[PDB]
Amino acid sequence: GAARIMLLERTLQLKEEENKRLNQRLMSQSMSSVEKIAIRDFQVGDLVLIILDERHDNYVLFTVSPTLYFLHSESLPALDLKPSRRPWVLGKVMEKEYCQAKKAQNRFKVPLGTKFYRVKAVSWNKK
Amino acid sequence: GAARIMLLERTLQLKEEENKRLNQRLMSQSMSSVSEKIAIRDFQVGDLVLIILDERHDNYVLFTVSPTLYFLHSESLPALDLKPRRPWVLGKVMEKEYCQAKKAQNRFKVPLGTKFYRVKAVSWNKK
Repeated sequence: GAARIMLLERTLQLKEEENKRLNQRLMSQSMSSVEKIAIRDFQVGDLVLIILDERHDNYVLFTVSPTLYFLHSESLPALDLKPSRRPWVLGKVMEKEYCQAKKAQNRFKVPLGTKFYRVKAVSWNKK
Repeated sequence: GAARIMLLERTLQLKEEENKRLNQRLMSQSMSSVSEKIAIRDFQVGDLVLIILDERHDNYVLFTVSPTLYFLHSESLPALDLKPRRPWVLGKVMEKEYCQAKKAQNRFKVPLGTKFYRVKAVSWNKK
């Protein structure tokens, strides 16, 4: 009986310490929740550098990766890009689509069966 | 002391329920929570930059879409396996110095009186 009461008081103190620790952790996590370009894993809202590729006749997002990210045909004219012309521009990625070259003679100048991304992006100016 | 033991069991049960509710709140907060980068404009020490070869000026330059020119340091060049012929590589900036072209026959091929930066940076390897 005495052992049960002592154990219950000890575990109750342990639970109280846990309650203080968890409440303080919650307050700290709520406290800590609050111009650079993305290079690798592309997500919507990321800042990217669109450069002109000539080997493939298109504009491609700067990528330090084997996968090729091309710019979408509808996204080209929106940022005053003419269908030679400008070497690079800065933008913000809005949507990405996984595509594959089903035809050997394509506009992307990629070999047959190559999988790549097509990105719809909009220009991004400083704020 | 059965009454005392039961009182302690109830109080312990209440405290553990409070702790579990706080833990569920923490998990909900963590789930509501969201989920490298290159510096292009104003470089400060420790930023990841993209060193590319410039052809007009016989040097490697940090990519900048800004009027000021950031050159790579002559001594830092061989450290990141660039010989004074990779096209580009990315590194981490370690120190910058504000300089001005005092002679018309300078190595940077900048006009007389041009102000620029010289940055010593080190290669960057991803884990």
